[PDB]
Amino acid sequence: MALSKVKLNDTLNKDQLLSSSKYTIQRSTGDSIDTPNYDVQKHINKLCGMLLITEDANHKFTGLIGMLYAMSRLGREDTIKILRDAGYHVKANGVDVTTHRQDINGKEMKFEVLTLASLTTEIQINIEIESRKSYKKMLKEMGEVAPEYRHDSPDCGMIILCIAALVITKLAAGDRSGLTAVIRRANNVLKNEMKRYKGLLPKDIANSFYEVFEKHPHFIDVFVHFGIAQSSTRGGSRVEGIFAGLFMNAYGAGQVMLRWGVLAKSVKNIMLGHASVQAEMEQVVEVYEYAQKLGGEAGFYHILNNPKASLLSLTQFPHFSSVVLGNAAGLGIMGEYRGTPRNQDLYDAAKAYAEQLKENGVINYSVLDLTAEEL
Amino acid sequence: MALSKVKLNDTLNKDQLLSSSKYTIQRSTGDSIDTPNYDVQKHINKLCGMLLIT
Amino acid sequence: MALSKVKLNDTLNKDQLLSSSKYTIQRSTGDSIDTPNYDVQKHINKLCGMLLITEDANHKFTGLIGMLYAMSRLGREDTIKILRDAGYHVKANGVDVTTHRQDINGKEMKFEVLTLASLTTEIQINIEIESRKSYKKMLKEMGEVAPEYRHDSPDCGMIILCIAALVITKLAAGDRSGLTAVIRRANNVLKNEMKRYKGLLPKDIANSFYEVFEKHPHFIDVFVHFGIAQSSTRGGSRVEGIFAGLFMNAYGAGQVMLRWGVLAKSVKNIMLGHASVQAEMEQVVEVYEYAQKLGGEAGFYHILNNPKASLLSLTQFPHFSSVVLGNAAGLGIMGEYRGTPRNQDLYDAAKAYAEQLKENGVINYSVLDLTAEEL
RNA sequence: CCCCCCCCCCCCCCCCCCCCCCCCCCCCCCCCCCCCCCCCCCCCCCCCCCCCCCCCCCCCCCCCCCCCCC
Repeated sequence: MALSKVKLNDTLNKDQLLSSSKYTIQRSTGDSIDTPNYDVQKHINKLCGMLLITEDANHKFTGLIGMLYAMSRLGREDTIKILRDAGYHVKANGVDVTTHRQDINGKEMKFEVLTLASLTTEIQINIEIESRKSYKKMLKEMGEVAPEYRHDSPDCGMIILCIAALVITKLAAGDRSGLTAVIRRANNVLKNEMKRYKGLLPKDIANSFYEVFEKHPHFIDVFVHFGIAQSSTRGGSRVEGIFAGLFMNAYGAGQVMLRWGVLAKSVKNIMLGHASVQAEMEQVVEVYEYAQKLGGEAGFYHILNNPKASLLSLTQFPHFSSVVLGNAAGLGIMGEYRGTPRNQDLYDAAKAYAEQLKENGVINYSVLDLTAEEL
Repeated sequence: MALSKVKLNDTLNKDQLLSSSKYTIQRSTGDSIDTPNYDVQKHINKLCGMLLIT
Repeated sequence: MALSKVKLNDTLNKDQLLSSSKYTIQRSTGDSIDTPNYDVQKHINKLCGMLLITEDANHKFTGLIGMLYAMSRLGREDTIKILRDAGYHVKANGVDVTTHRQDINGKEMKFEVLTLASLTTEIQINIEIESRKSYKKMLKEMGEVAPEYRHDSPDCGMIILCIAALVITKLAAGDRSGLTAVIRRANNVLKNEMKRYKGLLPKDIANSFYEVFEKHPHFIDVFVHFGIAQSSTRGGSRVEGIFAGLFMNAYGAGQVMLRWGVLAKSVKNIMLGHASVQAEMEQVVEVYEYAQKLGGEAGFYHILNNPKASLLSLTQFPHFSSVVLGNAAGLGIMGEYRGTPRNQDLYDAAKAYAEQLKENGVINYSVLDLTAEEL
């Protein structure tokens, strides 16, 4: 009645404030950005392949090249549009294919290159030279190169962007610490591809992507939205199916704590009954309902650095955090998770009860009814 | 009442995200694709038969 | 029935009055104000860096320069618009980049400067000279300067505005008394940045900002709204994520008393039952509901000096104030808080009961039900 | 007057899938009887009868409000 009516909604208040700014900032990204159009797309995918067939390839530029493929999928107009939507001033840089004439080994040669701010028509021909070497050597070994082994395969563009997706997976912690998790998965999920391409080195590309995301942080946006627009797709090659599968493992990065909450609720961990956890409840519901109201776009809040993401934190509730993290310890899902309970006693109690829960599965007969049962 | 109300819909959330992309990709299939019209149809069916009697 | 129907709503009445003025005041801010546009933004961020690489830099002008960065983000038109919305007459001052020619050390040199009312093209070149010194010295020490160490890093603008945000955090008390709290946090939260920049002195900038807010109090508005518009953002660098995180710690400054109320309610502190606290209840609900109705924009009322902020005070209720402040004492969250209970007996009673509450966590089983439990 | 505390967040694991299988099959038109309907008696009506009728203006006292604290 009298005091139980006094409360303050802070989580939703804060959203409401950020949501309703009457003014906007705009960032100046850099001097140029290349916006490759649909028409260059095949050529980029071709350049991607060249790196994949090259054994022990230099993967310095693979991060950046991948982003170029993603942008040539989105297309010149759509790509600019997502940059302006994120808020950055864009010096758009049109991308044309031109032929270059240079004497490699004395003899003069032609090359297919792109006019790129970010990539010298030098370091380009160098990938094409290096590829040809790993290719004539490949031709010698098997006699004739199969289509799945060449740089033509329509998958090459997407294959590269696969480990890119995996990078997004672990970009939650902010540092390079995912890298060993990234290689580990790339090996099981992508093992088939690694067999067709000697240049598919997980460690090296994953680093080249981490590199391009840390350095140019606006790309992380572009990629996330490309990834969405590619997952919106109606059909596609098994590799685009893999891409989307992985990309979607990254929905909800940083909010692990949240799902583990739903879990603690689902298993009916007893430590949720505790008085000092019951005290937080009112607010913890606020936030869960906030996540609900936010919907889909919410999962990617931690990966892009969307300010509003702080709001989803369950950290602000130490007692609940502790029983939820405990529950997830006792069920053996946490670790090597570097989260720390703020309440050691509760964590221990919840871990304890949770370990006991997996022991005894009691059958519940009031979920499904039957008018005659002999047993 | 209190905890049994806390949940997160993830399956439907995810759909809702993919469904509502504001941008789109477009793939470059190959150099050509043949799009035979209605008017060639009988001839194609004929070519099909040829393989079936052989 | 008869007397229990007589009441007067004063809190909501007062709001309703202020909300519905039919006339308006307009203040004359000063002779000029510079409104840098989007197009100068990179240059300002560059000038910011110069101060951050300079070891033992003079941070007198850093307060004002920070505000210039924020205003070049908002953009010339948006910035003016928020000034007129706050109500101040604006002598808008357009900002152009021009080259200056001056002989430093005998030899003649070029400089990139801005035409600024608030900043002499003298004191500008002086930051650029000082930076170059700390830079060639830096070049000597490590041989080659990494990108995270230069004045180019896109973060420099925002990094500076970070301690600015922290200043807003503690601007609740009105005086310089936050300053030691400001340095303390800047050191843990920003420790990584302080490693990349020898010119990131928390004490010195924080003072330079306090300075520019006390002196030109209209900027405090501009900054708050920039801060909102930057937190509205969709994505961003880890540093813009930090910025927003801190900025939002300042939502609800001055209304600490209010949240501690919700707390006293949440823990069911017994002293809320007391007769003389029950007597205030009717009004205390009025105010809590007022805060609810006000919503998001309400949190920043104390930081800007929004008159309407007096209304949120729980001071006008001594008995409730005292049990709420007591509760927060007994739970060890207050201190070194300089709030005084107006009722010593109630404060002591509530502190007492509150200390006893953390002792015994009694498990409540009627929140979650189960059709069969053996234990 | 009001205000005055502490405080970024974040950190795990992980694609997915994989079986079997066309369908269908019976029987069979429907209907068929009886039978127009109706038929009586019967205008309606009728009396008595204007309404109204008293008394009556109304009003009349005392009184500005307000004052603390913050």
